[PDB]
Amino acid sequence: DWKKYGYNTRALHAGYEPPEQATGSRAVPIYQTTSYVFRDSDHAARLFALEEPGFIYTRIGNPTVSVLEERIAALEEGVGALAVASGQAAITYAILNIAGPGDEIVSGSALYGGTYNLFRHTLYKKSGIIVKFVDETDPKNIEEAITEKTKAVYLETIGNPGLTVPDFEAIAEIAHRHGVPLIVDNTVAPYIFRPFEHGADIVVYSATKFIGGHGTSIGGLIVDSGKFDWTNGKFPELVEPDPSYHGVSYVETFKEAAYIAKCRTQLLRDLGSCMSPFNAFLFILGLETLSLRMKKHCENALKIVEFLKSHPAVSWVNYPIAEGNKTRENALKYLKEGYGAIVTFGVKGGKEAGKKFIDSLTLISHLANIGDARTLAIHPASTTHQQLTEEEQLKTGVTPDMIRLSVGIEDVEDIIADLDQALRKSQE
Amino acid sequence: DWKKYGYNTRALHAGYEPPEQATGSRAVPIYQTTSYVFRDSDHAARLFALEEPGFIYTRIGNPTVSVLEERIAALEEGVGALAVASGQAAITYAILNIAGPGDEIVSGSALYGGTYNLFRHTLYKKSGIIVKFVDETDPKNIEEAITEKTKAVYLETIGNPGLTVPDFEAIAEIAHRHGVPLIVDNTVAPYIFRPFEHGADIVVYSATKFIGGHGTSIGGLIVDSGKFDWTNGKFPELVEPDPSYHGVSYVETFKEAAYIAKCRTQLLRDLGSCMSPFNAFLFILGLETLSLRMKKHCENALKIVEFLKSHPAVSWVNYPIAEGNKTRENALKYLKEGYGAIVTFGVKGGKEAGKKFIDSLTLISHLANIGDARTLAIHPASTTHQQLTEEEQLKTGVTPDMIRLSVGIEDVEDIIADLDQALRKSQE
Amino acid sequence: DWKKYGYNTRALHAGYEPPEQATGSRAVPIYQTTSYVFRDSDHAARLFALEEPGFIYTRIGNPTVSVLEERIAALEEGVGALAVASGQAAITYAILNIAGPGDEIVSGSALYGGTYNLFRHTLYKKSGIIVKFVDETDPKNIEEAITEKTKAVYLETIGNPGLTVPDFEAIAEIAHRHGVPLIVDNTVAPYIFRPFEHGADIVVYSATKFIGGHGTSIGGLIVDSGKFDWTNGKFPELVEPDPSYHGVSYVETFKEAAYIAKCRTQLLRDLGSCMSPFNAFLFILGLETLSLRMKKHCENALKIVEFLKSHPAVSWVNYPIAEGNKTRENALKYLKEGYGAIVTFGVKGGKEAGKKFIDSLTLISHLANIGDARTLAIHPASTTHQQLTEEEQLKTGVTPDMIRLSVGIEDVEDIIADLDQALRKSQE
Amino acid sequence: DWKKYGYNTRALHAGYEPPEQATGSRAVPIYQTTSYVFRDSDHAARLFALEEPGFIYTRIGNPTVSVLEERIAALEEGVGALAVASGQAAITYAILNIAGPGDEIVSGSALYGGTYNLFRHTLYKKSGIIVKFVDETDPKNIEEAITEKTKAVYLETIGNPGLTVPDFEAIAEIAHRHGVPLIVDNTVAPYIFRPFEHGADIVVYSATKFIGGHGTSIGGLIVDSGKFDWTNGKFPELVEPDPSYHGVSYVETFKEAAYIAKCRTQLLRDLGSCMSPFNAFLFILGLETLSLRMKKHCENALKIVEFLKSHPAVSWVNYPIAEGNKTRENALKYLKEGYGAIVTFGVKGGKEAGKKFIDSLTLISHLANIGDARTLAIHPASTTHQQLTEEEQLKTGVTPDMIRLSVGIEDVEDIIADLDQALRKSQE
Ligand SMILES: C=C/C(=N\Cc1c(COP(=O)(O)O)cnc(C)c1O)C(=O)O
Ligand SMILES: C=C/C(=N\Cc1c(COP(=O)(O)O)cnc(C)c1O)C(=O)O
Ligand SMILES: C=C/C(=N\Cc1c(COP(=O)(O)O)cnc(C)c1O)C(=O)O
Ligand SMILES: Cc1ncc(COP(=O)(O)O)c(C=O)c1O
Ligand SMILES: [Mg+2]
Ligand code: NA
Repeated sequence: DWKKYGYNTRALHAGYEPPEQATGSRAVPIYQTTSYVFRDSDHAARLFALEEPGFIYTRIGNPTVSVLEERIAALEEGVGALAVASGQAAITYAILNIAGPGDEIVSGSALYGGTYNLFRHTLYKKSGIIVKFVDETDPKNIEEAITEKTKAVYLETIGNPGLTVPDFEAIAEIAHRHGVPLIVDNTVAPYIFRPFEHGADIVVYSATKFIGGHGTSIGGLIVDSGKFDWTNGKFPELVEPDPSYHGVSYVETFKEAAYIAKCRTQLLRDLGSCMSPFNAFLFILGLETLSLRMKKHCENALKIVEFLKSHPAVSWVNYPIAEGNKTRENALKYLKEGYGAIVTFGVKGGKEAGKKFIDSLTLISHLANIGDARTLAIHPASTTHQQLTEEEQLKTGVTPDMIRLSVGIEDVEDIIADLDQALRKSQE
Repeated sequence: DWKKYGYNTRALHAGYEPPEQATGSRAVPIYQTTSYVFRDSDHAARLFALEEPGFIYTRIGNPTVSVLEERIAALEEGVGALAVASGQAAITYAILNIAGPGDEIVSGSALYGGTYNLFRHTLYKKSGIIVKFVDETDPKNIEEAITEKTKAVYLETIGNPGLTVPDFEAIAEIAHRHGVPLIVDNTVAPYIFRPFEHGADIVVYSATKFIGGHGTSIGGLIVDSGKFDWTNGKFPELVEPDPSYHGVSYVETFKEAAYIAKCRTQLLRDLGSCMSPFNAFLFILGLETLSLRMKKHCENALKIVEFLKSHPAVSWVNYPIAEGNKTRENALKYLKEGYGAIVTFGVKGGKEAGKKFIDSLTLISHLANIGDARTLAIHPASTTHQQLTEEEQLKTGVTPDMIRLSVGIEDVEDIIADLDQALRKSQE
Repeated sequence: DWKKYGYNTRALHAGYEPPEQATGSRAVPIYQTTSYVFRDSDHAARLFALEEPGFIYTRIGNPTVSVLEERIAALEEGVGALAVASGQAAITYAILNIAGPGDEIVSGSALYGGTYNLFRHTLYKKSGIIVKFVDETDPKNIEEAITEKTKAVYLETIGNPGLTVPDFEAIAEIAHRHGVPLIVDNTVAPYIFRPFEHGADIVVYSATKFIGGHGTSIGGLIVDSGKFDWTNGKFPELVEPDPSYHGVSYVETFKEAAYIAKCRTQLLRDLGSCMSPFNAFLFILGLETLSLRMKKHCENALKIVEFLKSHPAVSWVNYPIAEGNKTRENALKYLKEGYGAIVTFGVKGGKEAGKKFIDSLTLISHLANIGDARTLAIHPASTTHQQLTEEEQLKTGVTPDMIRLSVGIEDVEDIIADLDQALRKSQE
Repeated sequence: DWKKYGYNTRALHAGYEPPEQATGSRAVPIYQTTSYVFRDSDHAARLFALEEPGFIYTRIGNPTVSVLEERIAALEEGVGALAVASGQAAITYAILNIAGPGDEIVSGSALYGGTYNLFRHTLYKKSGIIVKFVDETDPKNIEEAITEKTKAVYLETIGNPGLTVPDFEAIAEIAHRHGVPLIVDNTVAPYIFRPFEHGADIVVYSATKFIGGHGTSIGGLIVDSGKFDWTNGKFPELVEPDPSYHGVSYVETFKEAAYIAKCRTQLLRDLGSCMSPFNAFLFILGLETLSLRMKKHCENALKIVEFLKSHPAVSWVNYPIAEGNKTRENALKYLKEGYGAIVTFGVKGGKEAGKKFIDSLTLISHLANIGDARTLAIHPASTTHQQLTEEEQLKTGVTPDMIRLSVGIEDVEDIIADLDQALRKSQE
């Protein structure tokens, strides 16, 4: 449960030791409730005033959700975590907790298409936040984009689907020198990469993906390392008395957990992007097998890459350590326990033959998701990144002929068998 | 399912006739999935490009949630509905869909404390929206607050816990004359009041409360009447080509459902406050008995009021048709099928004896919720409205001595008995 | 929770007051767990030895399931209840708990088709129990069938679908004088009839039906009145030391609850017909509206009967108080709060026109169930009672032309409207 | 999905390819319904008469449960499977399908205590079946116990907790030569052992254990290999016309699936030990990681065995391949992919020091279960096998000082640490 225990021990125990005291239930109960009876009038007031911890209302906190949050925090070795309705909500909250109208964010370009559209369109239109996209393959572009309005630097661990890996430590040094935190979306690399150990201050997850692992539940997570000093004047909301809580100071009351505390008391309570206790239950079950699944995902993915490189129908193949990958060196440096499950390739004939490939699949699933146990395929340019212009797609690494694979944990020969027949048919 | 069928028939059938065609399941299945397999590449492209309706990803839409959405729409006689993670998210989305940084909102003052804090602080700090609180008990106050930056007028059906009822028709005329829609929070009066029949253009619900009815699940709903013309120049996002969808015009493509459509394609997709399919399943079950429960709720409330008015320990009692209610006339006009389940009262001895009353309850539950099947009690000044200053509390109708009851559907004799013993103990 | 509180108060509170002590969750949590951590080695031993109550293993007992059991017991005013996988399982356990190879059961003939087949075939072939079916419309037939091997007398409250009602008190007098308990399947009449107030010793329910009320979940319940003396020598398994529990005597240890206690420690533990915690959660929600739904069911049923009596397409109509019903007097005597939701009728043209009626329904659902909120229809001779010979069907009240309705809680005008169009098509 | 695909591919796809056709949901929906709308009167009649397959009623079959059933059958390469409420119910149904009053079963003695109690007491008292327990470590004991009343031979793969492994092939030869099937309880060895490849005809599982893998859900499975000829005269119920289905012959109508078909149409339909769709949903998720979890379970168990053998506090250690194990040879021959997760040992000081060991655990959970992801410990003599006499306990391999471990998938260092500290305290 603590930092002394192994990763798999934590994934099975952290946040729920001892078990619930009334009945001793070994599994995390599904507290499908909105409300909780208070001990007395004074207890209720202390709870609402942030003077005592406890459960008040499922929008703000819930015992099932708390187990997931505390377990994620222990696995990331952070000071606390917060679960929200979706990955999008986690990214939105992570930004909104330290940024507002007029503020800026410096973001990498290897982004999931929904993150780009949020940064490029929705956050500007609705929150007045101005995101400056840069080529994070060169840390200098991060440095040169930072202004006095920048509030954070944002990166994806392995670009979806660019498959580029930024130089985390070099970029973190730059962000901290300018007094801003580094935010890392570790959606595609839980367990196999520890962002906090390489300069990241905040980590967000799409729990929907590898953390859940079974494609059953939408969810998002925010994890606070507690390592960042919020008192440099650039984040007064975390320092100054909060009028909505009659003067509470997050840095004073919550100390290293100031950031993740305000995500709950401010953003979750008012904006209301809360996770269902049922979804949290399913995410907890997913965590219990994460390390086993990631190892298989990455073992199979490497074999898929080798198969695609030698197939006559395949124009090109990309993977974080591919010979042609611009950031191959970073991947070798930072990814010591697998290079991810996402594999991209192009089929001879361009976009048109790719569609024949997708339409010929008999086992691989054509759908919008990643990090399911099943192997998945999709054409990002018309789907996950459809919202972006042709040039914006190129900036994220999406080409008109790109096929995106999420290599699952089937027996790899059956994955390869389905790929081969579909590729041969694609050349007809 | 259609407008020809009764309320209860619709509450049992609308949105799910015929049953799911693969197996014929009479109950609404729980589609606890993230993703859906596409027929082919062209099908996937048409879905993502908004050219054909269908299911893409549970963050954006889901078959279980769709049944809830369509059934609520049928019960409200709207053109469409959208389910979100919570009542707060529904309110946030309802505003953000037609308002942004610099824009203004005219809002009533009888607000749930979380709505007030959202309007007063969070929407300002995070979205730059300026909410103008007014005394909605006199329609003139609405008119005089509207400027050329106003995007909507916002009201609660029966103030939580002010118990004031605004003049819906009069305010709707004012909002429409200035070319802005009326948004009505009908959380506390589903079935028993139809805002669309009295000038409202958008309705939001905390489904958490009476719609669910059993205190199991957090949820929110947005209902679009389809009656409002968005083309007067004040809502360009609904008319002009959307850059994020390569030129789609919401009024052109979706006609009467433009508003609720952008709620989904923009706000739900990017901000990510999605509802769980499991929660929607439970809300659907609640709707099937809603009319029966509301009738019982309101019948018990009338008797509880009579009992409290005659008790020696009770300083005052409020209810929408109480003689002393400032908006008694509006309540008599608009509330023809029950005056709600919420009852407020003061105990001799002020705040101190009130706290003893709460602490002496043995059957009524001391918790934060309304619209549960069980009878509930709380002290709003220190709980639901703690975030507000003393003067803001008075503006919402919360007094330091106020006890709020949510009268449940127990046998009324047992409710009265628990009140009586606790009221007598409060005088010791 | 106690006998002092009203039925609806109990339906909202009994078995879960106070709420679960660890978190105070107002809703009954879903303890989807198999196992429970024991305090110590000695605690575990005392639990397994039946020396102390507690939770051991979900096959045997579960906190969510316990609330349902304790709540059902409070509504029936019994000493205890047991939840099982299905109504069939409840009936199977009720019999096997006091009968074995060579023993006899005296049963009425107005039986659900699955109960008849269990009694006539499966319990004989698999347990050696010999069921003696009699015409329970005359209590004398019960008396004359009892032998020294008889272990119980079994009845349905309102025959499904014979719609006959036995003389409960007269039959109870007969059974008790012969030293055997009366078992009553109250599936179709919860709340509206209390068998314990009219001589019944044990009650079973298909929780699937009206108790759930929404057609989501299969479940069964066994309720023990505690009124029957098991020491007359005809039930030594309930008196003698149990070798499997090292000498425990159920009457000595469990006193009035000896019968329901062995159902759990013996039949549930070894035969394993356990209910899921999730299902119990849903039945608990159903109980909270049971009285409201049953009243509506019965109000609508009376109106449907009158409509069918006047329709030109209808050959005949039956209801417990119909002029031609053999047990109209029993129905008038015992059913003081509604006569049930089941209605049977025949259409001119016999069996062939009946099929045309069923196939012409557009709102009433053609499926196998009763006591759903929706109105249902089926042809028992080919479905629920298909397993029975022609003569056995007649003994249960099923005729070749019989259509069975389960009148739901839609607005009655929509039910009648759908009936009318479908009956007219049946005559074409 | 078919026999050509690997085990893990089948574990991810079999039974749900293609996805449900109405919405294409990639995850298996939770069909939490009781009933299904029929196409027409003739369709309903054909279903109930067993003339066409389809869904009728969740007690008998359900689309979510069917996916679990078909996936288990595909993993076992059997002709079909049936899901029931519990492992106990699976064992009960497997026996009752081919046995009745007066019949005999030849069973091994290395049994779970609940199976022993079912065989020794409940099946005798309630079904008149006479189980003859033998020492299955010598196949001759099976041969010499068979009479003309024998209907099956029953074995556990790895005795719980005897840890003995029978000679499956030798016993299967004896059973088949005498014209009776071999039934194998493979609860503790899914994936790692394939009973059908070694003479077994029927396999039963407690899905509760490793198949679920997370201690969330009670469930049982019956798997039919389809290999056994039921027409040798010893099983007339599977050949002769069935009176309850108006002459249907299971061998004639269902061919290789005769046995598993009658389990459903007779035993499940009438005795009613049905599984919840929600539980089945969770079992499907568990299967997706089964091969991963089983490998880790067995790797850790081998290391735990090594650690216990060298600890000064440990009197003895048992494991399927332990030097002192009577069936070490059988274990080496049949178990080529892991020797299970269950490990037993005794502590110096006998029963008294063992209790101190159990009471000193801080990470390993003291509860009644096996095959959870967490490491578990219990004292079988006072818990799982308490119902057995001292002599019966020894015959199953349970000694007064035996501690049973279910080694989970934590990091093995943390498991050893908790064992070590607890063993040291046991010597004080
Ligand atoms: C404890 C919550 C209470 N009320 C919540 C509420 C909300 C928020 O909805 P949720 O986010 O909680 O789902 C929106 N609108 C109205 C009118 C409300 O009363 C209450 O009992 O005072
Ligand atoms: C679909 C089955 C029907 N009825 C079931 C039933 C049962 C069995 O209970 P379950 O196992 O199905 O839960 C027991 N007793 C009575 C009175 C019943 O009507 C029906 O629609 O006619
Ligand atoms: C407490 C239960 C335990 N075991 C149960 C079990 C069963 C019964 O299955 P269920 O009814 O519990 O699902 C059948 N077969 C075997 C081999 C078993 O080990 C245990 O902890 O040893
Ligand atoms: C890398 C990454 N970040 C964020 C998201 C958004 O996740 P969610 O679907 O849970 O909102 C996704 C979804 O594709 C993703 O892949
Ligand atoms: Mg700078
Ligand atoms: Na003792």
